[PDB]
Amino acid sequence: YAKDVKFGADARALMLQGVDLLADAVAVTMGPKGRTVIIEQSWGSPKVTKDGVTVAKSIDLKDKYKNIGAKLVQDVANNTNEEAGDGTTTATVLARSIAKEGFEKISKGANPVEIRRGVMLAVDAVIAELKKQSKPVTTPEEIAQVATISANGDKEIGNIISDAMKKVGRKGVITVKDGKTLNDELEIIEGMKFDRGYISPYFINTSKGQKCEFQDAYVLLSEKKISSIQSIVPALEIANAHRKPLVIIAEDVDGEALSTLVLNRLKVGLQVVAVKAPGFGDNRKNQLKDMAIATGGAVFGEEGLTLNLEDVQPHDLGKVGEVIVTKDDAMLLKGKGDKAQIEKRIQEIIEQLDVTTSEYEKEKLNERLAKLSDGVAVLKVGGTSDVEVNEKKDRVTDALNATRAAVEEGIVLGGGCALLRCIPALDSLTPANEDQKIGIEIIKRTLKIPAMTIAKNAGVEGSLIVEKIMQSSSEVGYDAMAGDFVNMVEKGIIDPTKVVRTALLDAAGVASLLTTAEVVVTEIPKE
Amino acid sequence: YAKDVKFGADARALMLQGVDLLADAVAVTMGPKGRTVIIEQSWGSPKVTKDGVTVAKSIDLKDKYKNIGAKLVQDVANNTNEEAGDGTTTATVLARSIAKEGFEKISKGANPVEIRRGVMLAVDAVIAELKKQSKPVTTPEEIAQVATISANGDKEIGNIISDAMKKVGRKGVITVKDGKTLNDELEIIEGMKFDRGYISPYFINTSKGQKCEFQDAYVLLSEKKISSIQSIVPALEIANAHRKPLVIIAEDVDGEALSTLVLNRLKVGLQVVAVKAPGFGDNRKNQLKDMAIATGGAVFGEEGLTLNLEDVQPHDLGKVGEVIVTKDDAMLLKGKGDKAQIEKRIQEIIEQLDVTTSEYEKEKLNERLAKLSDGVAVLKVGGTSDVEVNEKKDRVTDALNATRAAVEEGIVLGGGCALLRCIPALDSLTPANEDQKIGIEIIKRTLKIPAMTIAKNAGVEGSLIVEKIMQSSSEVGYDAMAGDFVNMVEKGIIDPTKVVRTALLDAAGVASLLTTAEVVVTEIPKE
Amino acid sequence: YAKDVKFGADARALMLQGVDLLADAVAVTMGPKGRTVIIEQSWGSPKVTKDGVTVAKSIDLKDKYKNIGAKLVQDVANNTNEEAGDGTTTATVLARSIAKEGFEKISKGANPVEIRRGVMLAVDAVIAELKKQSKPVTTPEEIAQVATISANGDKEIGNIISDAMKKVGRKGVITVKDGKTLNDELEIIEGMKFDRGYISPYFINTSKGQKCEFQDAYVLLSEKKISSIQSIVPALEIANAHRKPLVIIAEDVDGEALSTLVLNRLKVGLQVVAVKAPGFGDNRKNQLKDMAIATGGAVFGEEGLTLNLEDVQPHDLGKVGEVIVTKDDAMLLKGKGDKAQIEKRIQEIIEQLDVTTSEYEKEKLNERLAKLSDGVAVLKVGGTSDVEVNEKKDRVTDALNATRAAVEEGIVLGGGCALLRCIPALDSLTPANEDQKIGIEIIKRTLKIPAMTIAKNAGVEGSLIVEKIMQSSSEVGYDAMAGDFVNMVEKGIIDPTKVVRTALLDAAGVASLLTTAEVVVTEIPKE
Ligand SMILES: Nc1ncnc2c1ncn2[C@@H]1O[C@H](COP(=O)(O)OP(=O)(O)OP(=O)(O)O)[C@@H](O)[C@H]1O
Ligand SMILES: Nc1ncnc2c1ncn2[C@@H]1O[C@H](COP(=O)(O)OP(=O)(O)OP(=O)(O)O)[C@@H](O)[C@H]1O
Ligand SMILES: Nc1ncnc2c1ncn2[C@@H]1O[C@H](COP(=O)(O)OP(=O)(O)OP(=O)(O)O)[C@@H](O)[C@H]1O
Ligand SMILES: [K+]
Ligand SMILES: [K+]
Ligand SMILES: [K+]
Repeated sequence: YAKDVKFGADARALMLQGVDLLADAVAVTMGPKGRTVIIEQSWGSPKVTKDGVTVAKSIDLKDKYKNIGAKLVQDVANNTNEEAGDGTTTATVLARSIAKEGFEKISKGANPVEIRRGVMLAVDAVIAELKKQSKPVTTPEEIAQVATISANGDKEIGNIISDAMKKVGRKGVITVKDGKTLNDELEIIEGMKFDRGYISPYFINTSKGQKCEFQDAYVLLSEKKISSIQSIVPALEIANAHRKPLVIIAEDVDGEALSTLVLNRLKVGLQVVAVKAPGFGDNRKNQLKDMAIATGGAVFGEEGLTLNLEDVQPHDLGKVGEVIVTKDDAMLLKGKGDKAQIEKRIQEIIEQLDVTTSEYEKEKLNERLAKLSDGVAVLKVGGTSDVEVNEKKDRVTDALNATRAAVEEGIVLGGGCALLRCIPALDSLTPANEDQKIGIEIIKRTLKIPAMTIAKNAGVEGSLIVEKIMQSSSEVGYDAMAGDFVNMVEKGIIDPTKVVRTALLDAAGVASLLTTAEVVVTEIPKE
Repeated sequence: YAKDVKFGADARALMLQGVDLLADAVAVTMGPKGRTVIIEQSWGSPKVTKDGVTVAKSIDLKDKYKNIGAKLVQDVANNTNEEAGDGTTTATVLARSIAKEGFEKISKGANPVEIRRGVMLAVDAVIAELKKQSKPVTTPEEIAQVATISANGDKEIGNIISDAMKKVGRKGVITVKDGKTLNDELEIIEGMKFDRGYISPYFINTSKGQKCEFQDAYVLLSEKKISSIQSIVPALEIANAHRKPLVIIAEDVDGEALSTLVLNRLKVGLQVVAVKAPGFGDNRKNQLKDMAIATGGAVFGEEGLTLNLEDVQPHDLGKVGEVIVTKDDAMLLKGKGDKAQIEKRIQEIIEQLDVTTSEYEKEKLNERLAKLSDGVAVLKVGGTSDVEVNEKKDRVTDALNATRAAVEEGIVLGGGCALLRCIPALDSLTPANEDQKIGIEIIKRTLKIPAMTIAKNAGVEGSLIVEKIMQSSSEVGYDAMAGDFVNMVEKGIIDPTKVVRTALLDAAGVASLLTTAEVVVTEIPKE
Repeated sequence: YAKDVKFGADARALMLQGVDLLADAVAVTMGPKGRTVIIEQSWGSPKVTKDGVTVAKSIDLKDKYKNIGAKLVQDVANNTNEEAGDGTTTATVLARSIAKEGFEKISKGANPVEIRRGVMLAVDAVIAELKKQSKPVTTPEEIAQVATISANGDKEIGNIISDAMKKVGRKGVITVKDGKTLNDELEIIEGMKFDRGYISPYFINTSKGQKCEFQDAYVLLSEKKISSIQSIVPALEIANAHRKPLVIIAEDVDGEALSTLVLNRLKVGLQVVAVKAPGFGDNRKNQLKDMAIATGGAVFGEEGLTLNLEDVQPHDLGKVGEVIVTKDDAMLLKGKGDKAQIEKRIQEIIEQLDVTTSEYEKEKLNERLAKLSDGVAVLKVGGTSDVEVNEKKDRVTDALNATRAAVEEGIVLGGGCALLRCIPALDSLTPANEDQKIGIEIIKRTLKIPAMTIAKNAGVEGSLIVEKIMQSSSEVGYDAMAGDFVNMVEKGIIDPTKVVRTALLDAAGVASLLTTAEVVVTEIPKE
């Protein structure tokens, strides 16, 4: 395939136009007075978003040379999402500023490799200073403030997130789902949800709602399918002797066992129910064992130390204070497993979690941890239309990510005030020569851009706001929503350290290396 | 397919334009002040590179007649990579210089075949003089200097490479892998890594990390799959009699043996573990025998002298002081094989290595040598993005190649100073007639180009630098990074002989033969 | 398909332009100062060649009417290659000269059929005179001179070819193969090479190189596969009784026989080896019988006079003084077959060679002859690149062809001096009428062209050189490389008769018949 090659200033010029166009497109969404973007979809209704990384990833340009810069800065935003999930617009504005200035600063005498090296040194100093500036999290009021900021100032969302974190712990499982109502709702899930329904309608004993409700039931856990009359009779005999209900959790129930169970239940009122085993593969076995410890029962049919169904004993069955079964799910509430083994299981699970990490295994392990310890919370997001629901869940997910991050790390000043306060640290650096001298001064001049961009999106002159803020004491900042100068901490306009430091480091490294180009090669367009 | 034919001066002119364009494109990356090139990729993010051969192989032009010269000089660079892996830009600059001058020198009276013959004679003299100039390697400081030069002046990379060579020997196995961290790290691998995990989770005995840790274990090596209770019982009986742990390395474990092993381990605490055999085909057998000598054990089931599992004896099992097994790998640390047989095995392996050579077999043999003698080192290259990681591993691989080459051969002056010092040798040649007289003078005028190119990339006039250097004493040279005249040896700016001599010989031979063209034929472009 | 038809002078004109263009393209490569041609390849690197027939076959033109002449004269060159493999440029220059003059000589009154008849008579006289001029070959110095001429003056190639002919005889087998080194090498193959490796690594007895080396071994030749223990035991018993090594050459070895052999070798040190039979089909049988006579053994399992393995006798096994077996090949050096049967076999083979001829059967028969009598020589051609290696093997193959031809026939003056000296013979012819008078004068004027072309390629005026040569005594000629007049025989610039006579006859007949055209029909180009 034939290709075209361009050299030097023209290539840099097209590079910078492409970067500027993409970054201008993304920048409109930033801050409390930013606006949303709609992206056309070829198969239905277009999404409406205020998400920088979404905008960046959604834009590709026909012009080949602009396309390099476009794809690189969309990747920068994508990396920001990959790591923090937020801060992406800040990363983008930093990237455009540094790339632009570098392109208009490069000269015959400059040496980009030392320039970038000095950039790396200065940014490392910046993150060091930020880490020294960080403060721990202590109050639910602070978490709620962070959540409100991340949710674009939605106090109801912030309150719901704070309540959820209180209920499920700061490391609990929170999931977002579409609502069918005008208002958002917080639903708390306790115990064990495993999405298996009743096997036979005959087992229903509660008319209102067609529910199976039993008290003080025996628990039978079978890893393998239950088939034989000889395998089933001893357990039912034990249950009838003790006059207690029985719940049978098994891989499957075969025709003969199912017919016997339903027929006996119909003709005697025998309190029995059967349900499918949850999870597939080794996951099924994991849940079965976890339930065994939780209820104080045993798992029958294990490959190691195989325990036979023919000789089931009364002490091998778990005990649960309440069981609720419906068409979609089944519930055991008050297991009777011993606390010491429960603690052993939780400890081993967290150790397994700490050894090897992947998205699937971490998700399953976290789900198990919550199920075994505290439960999970699901926030259902309501709305009149799919586009509106999507637009709000975007902000809700951003808020959740931000709150989790502010749980892992400390806080810094929001609104760019932390970055503005970081300028004195760069004045202590001593460059060995001109290339890093240029790098440090560039960083000292670029780190300020977010505040100007925020003020511009607010319709005020960022230069005047930043000058008054930097001339003010460290505890004073500018609230862009009110349009005033205030002490930021009492208003609660604060940001997590990790997001900003990651965005700065990634954007600076990537774009600063980009600024070393002299020649660009692209394929000639085909017919 | 219809084709077009052109004759003489026009064909040569287009040839030289194509060569010049490609070589100009490649030359920007050369030397300490060279810059990087980005190459568009049709399936994702574009690579950023400073690699001459990569640039050359990545460029193809639409114009048919330029394309001949383009492909020939990319091949020249490719040959340089095929042999040295470095020096490719130097080879390219030599090729362009000689090709250009030849094209603008050819005349009715010239006879290219004697011209090229004289070129070959003179270059042979040049390599002879270089080989006389070469000096052996003696110090880790010199190796570190070479590594730093090849890594584009990265002292951290040079230090890490020097430490790696110290740990694994000058002929050890070093591999490059992607990092997940901001900084590079050096990891040392001792013993035998074979990438097989534990067969059964039941065998785990260490809670923290889910590891199998055993001391003074017996080693069972089975080439074939282990199936029968009769085949397994004697070994477990021996192990229990001697009250020592057992590790079973076998092709596979069947259902009955696996169930018996896991059940016994669970019910008694019997110290047993089983793992898959590593390697496939005859490679598996090779590792099994090598482990047999290493541990002092025997291999059961061999086709020759078949040894039965039914009559296993205590002395047929290897002994190892420590074994560590985890999900991904297993480790035996302190084998008890006899040193004389270990030495016999290493000797036979190196003899096999010396008989027949191919990339796969050499790789496997080197891996075995390191595993049996000293181990292997892996350098993990960190970074914030795939493009950055790729760009740095390129330089790291170049550096590794350069250090290996400087281990095989001697050193010469870097920066082109060796080639500049080679001019007096050509003044001793006596040509028989005009065609070789022209060839020798051409070589004497072209060998100087690298220094001018280095100075030009440094932004200084190569003619003045080269003149002052050649007017200076032999031990004085110009450091392009500082921009000064210095004694090169103390600064450590030195180059391996092989790379330069190979690049010179290949470039001269190929392009000098190319300079014999009069007519070029290409196919007419299709619609 | 619609077609276009043209008549007379226009058709002849386009015919001659096409012939002239193609011939001009080819002519640049001729003689000691000719240059090379590069031909574009659509799948990789273009070949570089100095070969007239290659150039001619590689050229096709879009213009339909030129294409007839182009294809006809490429065919002429191809015929020259088909017969001689050299002389192709001379044939082409003769063809263009005669075709051109004929086209510009044809007139209303000329009768081309008698013109061509006279051409045929005169050329027949020319070959008669050449055959009278021919002289036998007597000295290795003369063969070396011929080889040097054909190799474009390469004395190293000429020396290597002369040494090869000395080692393997003037009718031995010589093959060309790619080298992996900078220099060419001559390798001599004696005995029997059949490209089969050892069946089992267990049979290896020499550590250095992993070779099977045995002395005074028995030879077992089995046409069919060896399977049964009953079939194998008697031979091994005989070998152990006589305490001599055994080599088993068989179609294949089955699992049981292979296991027994390897196990016995391992446990006793029994000197046995097994190898695959070489050749497929009846070729396998031919080699097996030939080895039977060579070693004095017998072939077991033949369809006629089937000899059983169960009753093998000590005298049925061949004897060989030394056997070397490695991974790729096996060698028996000093067979003990009776000379009278060896001579009978060689005689029958050469008689079979003389009865029926095809390329495959002749190749196999010649290979067998060399293997049974003297062995074969392989010249390995070195070089830095595939294109260079190809360019040199082309000349080497040309040289081999030329030396073989000069072994079959005599010699004449090179440089066209023989053809120049042939002019007096045509002055004795008496034409019956004008058409053959024209034919004879045309031939007398065209036969001189090669010398002018040689001088033109040398950059001197061929007319003056030819005039001085023809004015000189018969033993004096012009060396174009030095540019002087010399006695050709002492310098050794001489040519084989067959190549020149064949080229002249084919070119004259074909083009002279071509010169009888009046109308040309071609298809109208499609869309
Ligand atoms: N009312 C406010 N007053 C002052 N600063 C504010 C106010 N509201 C938000 N900010 C600041 O806006 C910045 C975040 O804006 P935004 O979320 O649009 O940028 P981003 O995180 O880069 O974009 P994205 O969410 O797509 O990654 C924070 O620094 C925050 O402190
Ligand atoms: N600071 C320096 N002063 C003087 N010479 C230097 C300096 N740094 C590097 N050089 C010289 O640059 C030359 C190598 O440059 P470079 O690696 O770009 O060329 P190349 O090896 O042909 O390219 P490639 O790595 O793609 O094969 C060496 O001769 C080296 O001595
Ligand atoms: N140094 C020389 N002096 C005089 N004549 C020479 C000299 N070298 C070669 N020749 C003559 O050149 C002629 C052969 O040239 P060349 O091989 O190029 O023609 P060709 O055989 O028709 O081409 P091809 O090899 O493609 O078939 C011979 O007649 C040879 O005697
Ligand atoms: K935003
Ligand atoms: K380079
Ligand atoms: K020729």
